[PDB]
Amino acid sequence: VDQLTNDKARVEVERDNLAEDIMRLREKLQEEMLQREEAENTLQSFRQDVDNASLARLDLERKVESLQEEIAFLKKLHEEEIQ
Amino acid sequence: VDQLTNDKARVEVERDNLAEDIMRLREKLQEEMLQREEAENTLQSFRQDVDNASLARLDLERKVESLQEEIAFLKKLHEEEIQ
Amino acid sequence: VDQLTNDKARVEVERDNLAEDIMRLREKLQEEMLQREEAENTLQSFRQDVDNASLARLDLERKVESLQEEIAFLKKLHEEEIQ
Repeated sequence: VDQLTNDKARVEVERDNLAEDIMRLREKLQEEMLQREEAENTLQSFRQDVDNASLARLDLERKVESLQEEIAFLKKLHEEEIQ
Repeated sequence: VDQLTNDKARVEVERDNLAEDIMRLREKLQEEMLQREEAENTLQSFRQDVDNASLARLDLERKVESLQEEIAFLKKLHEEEIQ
Repeated sequence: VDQLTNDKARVEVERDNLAEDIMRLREKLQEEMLQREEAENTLQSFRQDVDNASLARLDLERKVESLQEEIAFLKKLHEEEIQ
């Protein structure tokens, strides 16, 4: 009457193999997570870099204009007054 | 003769647990997808930022050269002509 | 006495479906991997871009100072000597 010895062995084999595939995908998944987590950090550092670059490039543009004004005045001074 | 009541219960337990692990990996996977999708967007914005920075840094380099030329002429004017 | 024909069919159905879910998650996982791998490359190119931008923005700041010095000397020359 009783009969479950060969069936539970089949379930065990199919379970083992399915577990192995789930295992590999999990390990790959964890690997991608750490990678994209460090990528997020590198992303932050990049964002902080471009803004500071935008600040210093602004200070340069303003000082360049200052040089342009002072030169234009040097040009409207010694060349066209009395002579 | 008939016998499948205890076997289908074993399959059900192993199925439930395998489904749970597949479930968690799926949720983590979806989480990584949204994260890397927003990272792709931040990547685009960064690319657009560095090119525009490269355009304005070019306009500055050209105008700096212009200042250098006009100064060099101011220096070759009032100091070394007649006096 | 013998009895495993209907049980192995149940295991087969549950196996097929679990395999299908594992299959999809695997394909999504592979897709995220290639995406984050190319993102890593774009990350490298960005890093190389910001440093070179930092080098040229430095050369500009130094030359701007040079222009400031030469102008300040042009201003302390023709306006306040003998006249």
